[PDB]
Amino acid sequence: ATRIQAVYRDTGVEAYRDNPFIEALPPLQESVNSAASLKSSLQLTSSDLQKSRVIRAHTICRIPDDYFQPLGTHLLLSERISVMIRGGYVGRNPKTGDLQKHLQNGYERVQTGELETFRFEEARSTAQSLLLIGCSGSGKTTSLHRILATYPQVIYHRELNVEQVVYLKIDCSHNGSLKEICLNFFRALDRALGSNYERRYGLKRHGIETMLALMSQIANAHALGLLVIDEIQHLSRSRSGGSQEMLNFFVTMVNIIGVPVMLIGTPKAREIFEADLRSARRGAGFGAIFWDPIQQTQRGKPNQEWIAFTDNLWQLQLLQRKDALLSDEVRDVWYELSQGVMDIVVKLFVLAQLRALALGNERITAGLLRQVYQDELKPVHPMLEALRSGIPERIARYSDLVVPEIDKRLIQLQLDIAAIQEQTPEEKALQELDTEDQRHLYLMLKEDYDSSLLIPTIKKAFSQNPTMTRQKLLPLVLQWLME
Amino acid sequence: ATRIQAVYRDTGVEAYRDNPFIEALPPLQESVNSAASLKSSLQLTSSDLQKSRVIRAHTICRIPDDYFQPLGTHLLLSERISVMIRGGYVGRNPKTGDLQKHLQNGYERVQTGELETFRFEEARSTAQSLLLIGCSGSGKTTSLHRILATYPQVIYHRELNVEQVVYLKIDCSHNGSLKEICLNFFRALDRALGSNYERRYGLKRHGIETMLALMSQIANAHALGLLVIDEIQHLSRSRSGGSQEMLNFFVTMVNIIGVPVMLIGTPKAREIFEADLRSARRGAGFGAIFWDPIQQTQRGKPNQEWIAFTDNLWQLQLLQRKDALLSDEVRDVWYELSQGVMDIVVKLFVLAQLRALALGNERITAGLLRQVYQDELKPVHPMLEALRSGIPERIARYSDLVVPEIDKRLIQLQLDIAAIQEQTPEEKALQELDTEDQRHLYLMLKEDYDSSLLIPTIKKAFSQNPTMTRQKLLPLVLQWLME
Amino acid sequence: ATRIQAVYRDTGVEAYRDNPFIEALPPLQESVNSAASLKSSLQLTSSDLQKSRVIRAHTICRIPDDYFQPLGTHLLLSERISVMIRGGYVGRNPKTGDLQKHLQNGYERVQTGELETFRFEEARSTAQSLLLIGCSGSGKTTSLHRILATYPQVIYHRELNVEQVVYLKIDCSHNGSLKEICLNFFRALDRALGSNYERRYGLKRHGIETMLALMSQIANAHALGLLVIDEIQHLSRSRSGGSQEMLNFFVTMVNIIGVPVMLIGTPKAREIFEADLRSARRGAGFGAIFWDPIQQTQRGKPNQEWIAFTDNLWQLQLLQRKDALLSDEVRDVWYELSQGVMDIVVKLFVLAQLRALALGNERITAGLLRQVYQDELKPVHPMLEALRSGIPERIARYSDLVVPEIDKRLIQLQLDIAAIQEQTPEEKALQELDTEDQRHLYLMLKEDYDSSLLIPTIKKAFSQNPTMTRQKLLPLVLQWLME
Amino acid sequence: TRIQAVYRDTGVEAYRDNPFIEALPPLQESVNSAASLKSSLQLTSSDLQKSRVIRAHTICRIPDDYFQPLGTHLLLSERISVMIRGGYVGRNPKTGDLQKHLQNGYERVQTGELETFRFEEARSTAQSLLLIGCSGSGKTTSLHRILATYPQVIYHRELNVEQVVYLKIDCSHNGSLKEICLNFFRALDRALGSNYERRYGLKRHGIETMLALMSQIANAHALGLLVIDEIQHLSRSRSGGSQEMLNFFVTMVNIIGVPVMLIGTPKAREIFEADLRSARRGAGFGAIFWDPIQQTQRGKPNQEWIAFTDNLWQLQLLQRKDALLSDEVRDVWYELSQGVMDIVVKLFVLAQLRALALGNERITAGLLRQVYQDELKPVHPMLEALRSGIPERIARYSDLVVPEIDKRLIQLQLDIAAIQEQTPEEKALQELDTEDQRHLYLMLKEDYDSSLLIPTIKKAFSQNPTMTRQKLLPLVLQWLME
Ligand SMILES: Nc1ncnc2c1ncn2[C@@H]1O[C@H](COP(=O)(O)OP(=O)(O)O)[C@@H](O)[C@H]1O
Ligand SMILES: Nc1ncnc2c1ncn2[C@@H]1O[C@H](COP(=O)(O)OP(=O)(O)O)[C@@H](O)[C@H]1O
Ligand SMILES: Nc1ncnc2c1ncn2[C@@H]1O[C@H](COP(=O)(O)OP(=O)(O)O)[C@@H](O)[C@H]1O
Ligand SMILES: Nc1ncnc2c1ncn2[C@@H]1O[C@H](COP(=O)(O)OP(=O)(O)O)[C@@H](O)[C@H]1O
Ligand SMILES: [Mg+2]
Ligand SMILES: [Mg+2]
Ligand SMILES: [Mg+2]
Ligand SMILES: [Mg+2]
Repeated sequence: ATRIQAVYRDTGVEAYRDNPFIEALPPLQESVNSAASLKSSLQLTSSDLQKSRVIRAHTICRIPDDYFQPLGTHLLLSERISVMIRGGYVGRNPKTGDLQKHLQNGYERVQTGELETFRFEEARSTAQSLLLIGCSGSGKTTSLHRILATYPQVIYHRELNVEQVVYLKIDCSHNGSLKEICLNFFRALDRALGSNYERRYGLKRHGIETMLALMSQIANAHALGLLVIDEIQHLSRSRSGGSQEMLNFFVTMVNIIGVPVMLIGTPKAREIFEADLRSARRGAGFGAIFWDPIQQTQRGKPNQEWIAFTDNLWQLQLLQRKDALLSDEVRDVWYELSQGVMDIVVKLFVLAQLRALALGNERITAGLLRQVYQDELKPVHPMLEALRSGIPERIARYSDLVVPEIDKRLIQLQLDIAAIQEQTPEEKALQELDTEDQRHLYLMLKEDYDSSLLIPTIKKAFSQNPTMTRQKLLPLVLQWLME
Repeated sequence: ATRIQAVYRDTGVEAYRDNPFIEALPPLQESVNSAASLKSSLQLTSSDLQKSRVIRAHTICRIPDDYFQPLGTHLLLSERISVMIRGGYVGRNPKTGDLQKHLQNGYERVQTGELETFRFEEARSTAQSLLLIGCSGSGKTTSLHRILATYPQVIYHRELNVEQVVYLKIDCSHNGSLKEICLNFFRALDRALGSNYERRYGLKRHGIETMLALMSQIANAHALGLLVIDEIQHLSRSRSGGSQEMLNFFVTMVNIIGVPVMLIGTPKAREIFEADLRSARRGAGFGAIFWDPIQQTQRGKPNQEWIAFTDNLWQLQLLQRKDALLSDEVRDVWYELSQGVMDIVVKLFVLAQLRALALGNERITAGLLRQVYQDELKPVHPMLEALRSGIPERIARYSDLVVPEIDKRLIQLQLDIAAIQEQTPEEKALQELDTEDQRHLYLMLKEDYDSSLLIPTIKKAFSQNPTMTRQKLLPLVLQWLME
Repeated sequence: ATRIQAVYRDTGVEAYRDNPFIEALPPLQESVNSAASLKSSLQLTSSDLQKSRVIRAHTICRIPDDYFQPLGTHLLLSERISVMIRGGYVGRNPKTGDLQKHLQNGYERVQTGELETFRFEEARSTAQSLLLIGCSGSGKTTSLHRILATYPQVIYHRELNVEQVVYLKIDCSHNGSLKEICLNFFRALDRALGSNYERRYGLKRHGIETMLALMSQIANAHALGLLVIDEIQHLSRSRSGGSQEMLNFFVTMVNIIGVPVMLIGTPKAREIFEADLRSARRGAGFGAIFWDPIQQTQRGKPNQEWIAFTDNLWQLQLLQRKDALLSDEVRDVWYELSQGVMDIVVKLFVLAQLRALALGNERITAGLLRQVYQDELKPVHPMLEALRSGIPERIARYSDLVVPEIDKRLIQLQLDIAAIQEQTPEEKALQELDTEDQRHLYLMLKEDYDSSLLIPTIKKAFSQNPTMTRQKLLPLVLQWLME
Repeated sequence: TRIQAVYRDTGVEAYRDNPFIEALPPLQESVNSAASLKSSLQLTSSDLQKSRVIRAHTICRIPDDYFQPLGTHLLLSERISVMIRGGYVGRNPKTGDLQKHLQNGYERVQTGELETFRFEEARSTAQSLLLIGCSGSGKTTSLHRILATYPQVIYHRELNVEQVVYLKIDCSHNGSLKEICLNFFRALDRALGSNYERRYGLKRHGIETMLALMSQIANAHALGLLVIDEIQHLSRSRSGGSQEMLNFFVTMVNIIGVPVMLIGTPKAREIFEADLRSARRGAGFGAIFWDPIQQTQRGKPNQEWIAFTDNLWQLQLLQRKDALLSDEVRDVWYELSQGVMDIVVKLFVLAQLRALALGNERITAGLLRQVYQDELKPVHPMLEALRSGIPERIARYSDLVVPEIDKRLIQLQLDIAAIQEQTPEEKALQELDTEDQRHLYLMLKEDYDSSLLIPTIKKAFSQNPTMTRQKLLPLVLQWLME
């Protein structure tokens, strides 16, 4: 964001009494009511129903990028992230103007023997950590770019010159080499503040240890609040080095830097972080958070969350004919097919809608859902089979599965509907004619007479009189044409 | 591109309310079917092919330069242009204060208590920089130079003192460097405005980083709508820093200016952006639409696009003894020799027609098309056969291949056609005929009967009316000759 | 941040005619009476002698910051500021055109018969730059902040859409660098106008030359009159660079911006510009106005400015036992203890009364001046010894010291002067009298006649005739006193 | 000055198809060549009745904006025009496809048809002009205004050449020969927009490497001239002597074209007065010597001196302005100044600047003598050297210049402005002679309106000669009553 100037509020918690950093943040919110703040959806009216199908295709393909329904887990995630972001500023207070005289007076008093004991310097260290482990397509990056986004970004302080970089989010590289996770940090920080940390610290040839030590020198001047490392699966066990080297790099990174680093990954990456007790102890600073796909029934009774989700997204459909009441057969087959993962349901919506408005029909049917499932979900069937089987031993084997290049498929469907339109009514007059002899006659007789009687008279002459040659058609055609 | 005084009206959507520069744009409601209104096609007359081979040659020569068939994909591109020009400027409203003022006011509201939770979402609306990628010769330049032509370049405002440059078309010159793109951006802006800036800006003391800021100042000053950086394929990657640094230049350029920008390139130039767009990030920007050649069959059915295009080009040829219909074998050879790209299609059709006129046999078939392809279209053979091969790696190898100086070859062959002096029977038919009016009688009554028994009987029996209509003269020829 | 609408007033000078930036400025014709309109002083009443000691001390505390004496140097500085500001605008006339069009037209004419001769010079007016050099404490800042406050800061034109920023001021800080001045430019511009230039064009990654170009074009987008840089001494000689690099940067800054730029410097800062000041060329500019301390000995006669200043300041005293007429010795001694630096003139005068209010008798004597000099003038002892020595090198090298933290000393003196329990005969004589006005007769008559029987006589007279003023009573009060 | 090129033909046969010469201002005859240099101040009649500070400010700008072209500026303008327009004929881009012509000549010369041919490669040397004259005679203000008729830069559309018509270089107060090659780049990247200083003028390069780098740049841009000014300011011990400073301006024959110009004092011509080498190359196009104006060249006084004196007289800003110049004042100028340009205008400016301070408001010969003896003290020996007429003394004292007279003008302006404070009511204090009167007034001013304090105290001291301070007060109050 931009340099939002600080406006101070007094948090009721005693431990945050004097910090400008904690008091410049948005106020504490109730965790029960904080879930409703994330909700967002598109706006629909009755006027847009009767519109060209290209604009409708655009406004229904924008659904997955602008629809977000808060779930049960969002409240816990928001609470944990708030505690992490506001609990790492206690030992990093800036206002210590009266420290020298206090410490010197205590030193004199304990030196003369008047005082029994005194504590000169204590500042607290070690950085908390948390991991958010879940399967791909479960909304770990859609729901964490909103909970983390209700906060501001870089905040300037008028009295000091420190700018409080509230958060920073980096993604791991495909090759996963550790020299690029320590190098994406500089670019992600440059794109926020607007500096040249890359040229000064990255292009220069420093070792991994030196480049890791320089990170804590620019993560201390600008009071970083959080550092989230995403797509840890790509870095996990790629061409980066040994597993011991990876684990020790993460341990040393958590130790050196003073900010609450968070890790996100697929359950395949759980095994490396449970390698030794040191890494498990450091990573599980606030326990662990695991994300489970939605079940159709909570405990025997049907899931209220499932009904609410596939009603609040059901009512977002844009079709000529749409029934408000959703049948239970569609719901049952939908839980059978999509298995509850959040990424596949919205893709099923958009794909089925595009195919329906391209094939002419204006209703979505369970048969259409099955057809789309067999048509354009081929790469994800191993993952969905693992989910539906209920055997978790090899779920992590296929948990990395993503639909490849689905966006280009969406663009191809949009191109197909745009190029197919609804019909070609201007060429229906030519479509009435079925013989090439009649086509020839119309072609030569196009300029002679108006097109109003070119089709009907020729068609009647060719139909009422069954067979003849091409040459003898024209005199009878003109004889009919005069009257 | 002249000076039009701004006139205001009401928009279809309230989201663009009261913005002066958006309102001054041409209205959106009247363009119900812009594809039909953009269909430019030269129409031949009944008797323009009158003993004048020069006129026919000029008419055929004008076809590659003055033929435009709008497909259904151009409707999608027009919709994207409209969305990008009308939805990416809502932030820069001169009536309101600024985005920063709104963000700070919302922060004050949420800190005080009036507003519950402000969403610091870095409000930028769409602001997506489309990446238009297609094979060379597909018609991208000729499509964006005509769809972006119903918009006046400079709409004027009298209330303020700002000139609105609605669109600016930048063409990257051959063997270009990374500085001359900014230089000719300035040149095009001066040409479209009339105020020089290169004298005080285009000085070699400044570096490329300074030119970017000087560009950003002018861009924010005039509130320009779109920027199109065309022909990235023609630049030189040797003089510049390289592919890795030009990507940095591009991302800095799109990020700093803040206006929507579109890039036009070849699949070979995709290699520059492969490192960025292939990364899984919906927030990374650089959205793309792929220009694919139209195919004969998709899912086993013949596409009507090829049929319509071939028919439309078929009715616009001038040949004395042409065949009215296009054979299935002829279309099969067309697809086997062109494979979908359109630039080779029009040049091949024109060259085949003129060669058939020149060599004395006028009927385009597999043999004549094969001869003209083996005689003139040999330099373009590699890529045409490569697209039939269909290997994606092979296409980008020779994607840049364009036939050299084909306009010079066109003028040379036009000069060469004048070398013929032999007389064809239609010359005798049109020379032994006296008057201007009766000339089309031979043209439209040649198929049924031969001229030797045609002309005497009809010239004797035309004496029913001294001023007979050429339109009304059909029946006598057929009815009085079979007797 | 003043926001005044412009109104156009005609100017009598021929060269100034028809220019809409110079007519909105305050009229030149009023300069005759505006030359000496800056006089200001505190007002003292005879009733302020009988008021309480602490509030008298508070009144004396405000002597330095509300007393101003116009000298001969302020006249010259005001004339030069007026000329520079109003003559740097003649070139930039937005109603007829710029320089380049005129030069091109003149060259076109001289290439033909018309306009036999032309002068290819520039109406640059030397781009006036003033290097105001003087010893610290001479009173430069608090005169440039009083002769530049008469002009409205932001004159806004409504026919056009530009804000005529008549003057903009840049200040310096401790241990400054070259880039800090450039950022302070945008800081001051945002403080004045209220725009947001700093956040979107004051990024940390920009170099000096890019920042210089950005400054040059932004200061021309808004009509700017003057760029004043104050306290160039505080720039650091180590972190920014050597003497040559600062000189080169300042020369580049003056040359590229275009508007007149004024510089405020100390004799040590003159060492930076020794090279260009020695170059006897006035085309570039860098004319120097030399501040000097107030020198009594002028052409073998005390400077009438010194006598006027010292008498005006001496009438501003509040003492119960004050001496009426200044003696030659008492003024002379604090002349050699003042050295003409006027900063340590008003400081000594305001400290003398505050110390004498507690040291004993209430009279400004030479001894208390001497003890103040030996006690609280320690930092500027070598300042003044260099000044009395008269060696140019010693006075040049020994400058910049400013007697830090006078405020704490003054307030401590007020707290200490509060706690005096003893009442002098002057103060205890008050309680015997009753009305506050009637002590005026006592003050007029205490020194010349014995007061012990005088004050009963005052009671007698006022009690005998209550309802008459002091002036009516005075002759009869005297005749009762003596006769 | 990036002026685009417009070509006009010229009457000379040698400038037929030359872009560089035809893109220049047209040839101007001898008559109107001097009228374009003239400049004078306006000084309308409304300026006479003004404030003294603004009038002194206007007076302190007469030398800056007053130029009277004499009879010796026309010759210099003509020679500069010939020098600029004659050094381009060998550098013109008017060359067709010479390869075919040269090959044809080569094939024809060896078969006996043509006896001889000419395969030309290089032509012409650098013309040098040695303009030397006494310091203070005006060799720079009479050169800037002559060069100000030509545009500095010209841009050609068909080609890609920026014809930098001239370039002026200044020498430092104590500089070697290595500080003349840095000034070239530092002035060329200012005349144009470039960065030659940080690219070519490094520290590693020697004198010869930079002197050879200058030629490539002076031929990339068709540099029409190069003026080196104040050779006198070079130090003869930091450079090498009079044989490494004489050889350095002779080795500037290797610079292609660019007809250089050298300006110096008759004591800096001792560098070139060691041989004919720079008496031939340096005097390759003449050697013009400035001569101060002589009052009587013939029996009749010359027109130059009287015209200059009159046209300087008409710019007086004085309330009591003398209508006509008198003969005695003119003779005083000629005796005191001896014809030096920098001294006549300086005497006039300082005289009418002191007239304001002393309040006389008239220019007198005694005032001229006073200001000459007061201010122009260091440049006396030059004046007696000129008066005696011995060339040795004149050459010995030809670097004498007034040191830092701008500062002296600043204190003069300050002194004029310091007088301006005059207040009528303080004439009471002037009337307030007796200290007892001051004591009485300071006490009694607040009691009664200050209007009648003056007459009351004046009457009190007039009627009674002496009395104690105490008894004066009842009588003063009695007078205030009546
Ligand atoms: N609660 C939700 N409601 C609606 N859509 C969701 C929800 N959670 C996730 N999605 C959708 O899932 C899609 C992909 O999420 P993604 O970023 O791939 O998560 P992850 O990276 O953890 O797999 C997003 O486009 C988003 O629209
Ligand atoms: N809609 C269209 N109808 C017919 N021909 C077209 C159409 N669009 C493009 N073309 C053909 O494409 C050719 C120009 O292609 P061009 O725009 O240069 O491709 P690129 O932008 O890849 O270089 C023209 O000769 C034209 O005949
Ligand atoms: N002409 C003046 N009239 C009245 N006070 C002055 C004058 N010049 C200086 N002063 C006093 O000197 C004090 C310090 O001046 P300062 O701003 O430090 O000057 P500088 O910045 O040139 O050192 C101010 O408090 C001011 O009251
Ligand atoms: N022909 C002239 N007419 C009027 N003033 C002149 C003339 N020549 C010189 N001056 C005055 O002499 C002053 C200094 O001359 P300058 O050329 O600097 O001396 P030098 O030739 O020694 O460098 C200039 O300010 C100018 O006003
Ligand atoms: Mg993810
Ligand atoms: Mg193109
Ligand atoms: Mg100051
Ligand atoms: Mg000189």
